[PDB]
Amino acid sequence: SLIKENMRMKVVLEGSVNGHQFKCTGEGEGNPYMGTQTMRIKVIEGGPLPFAFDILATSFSRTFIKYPKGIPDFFKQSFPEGFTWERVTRYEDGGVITVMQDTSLEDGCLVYHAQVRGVNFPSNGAVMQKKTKGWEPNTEMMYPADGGLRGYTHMALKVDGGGHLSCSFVTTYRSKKTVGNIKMPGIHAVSHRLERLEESDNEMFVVQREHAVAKF
Repeated sequence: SLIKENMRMKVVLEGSVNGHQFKCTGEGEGNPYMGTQTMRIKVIEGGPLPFAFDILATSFSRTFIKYPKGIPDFFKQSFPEGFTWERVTRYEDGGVITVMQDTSLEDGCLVYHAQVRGVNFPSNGAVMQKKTKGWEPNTEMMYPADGGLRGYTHMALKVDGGGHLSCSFVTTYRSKKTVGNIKMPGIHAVSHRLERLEESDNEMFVVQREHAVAKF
C-alpha cells in the first residue's frame, strides 16, 4: 500500500480567531493501521496565541484511523491523490470556526494544509481567556454521502472549575481521486481520544497524540 505501517506527516495550519492572525507548523508520525499518531506543533506567527490552543487541536489527520476488515476505509483508499475535509464547528457560547483542509502524499510523507477562521468567541469566555483543559473523548458518526463522507460530532471541551463547553460540527470529507476506485463504507462510527502530551508555558510548542478507531 502507499500507506505504510509507519507514516510521517507534516502540516501547515493558518488563519485567524477573533481577528488574531496566526500560523503553525507541525510534524509527526504514526501507525495508520493502529489508529495512533503523534504530532509536534509550533506556533510560528502570531504567538503567543490569545486563545486556547485546544480550539485548533482537532484541525491538525484521518489516515490514522484503525478500520476493521468489514468497514471500507475511505481515507486510505483515496491515495495517491488524497482527500479534503471542510468543517464548521459551533460552540455553545457562540464561537464558530470554519476549517478547510487538504491532505496530500508527497515523497512518502503525508502533507496537510489547513486554513481556519474563528469568529464570535466571547471575549470573557473560556476559549479567549485560555481556561480550557482539553477535549473529552468522543465518537464521530460517519455517513456515506454521494461518493464522500459526512462526519457528525458533538464534543465537550473541558473548562476550568469543572465545566464544559459543548460544540458540534459536521465535516464533509471528499476524495481527490481522479483515477481508480473507492469502495464506500456504510454508516459507522469513529472513537477518538486526543491527548495533550507537552506544552510550553504559552502553548507556543505543543505535542499531542490521538487514538482513533472505527466501529460499527
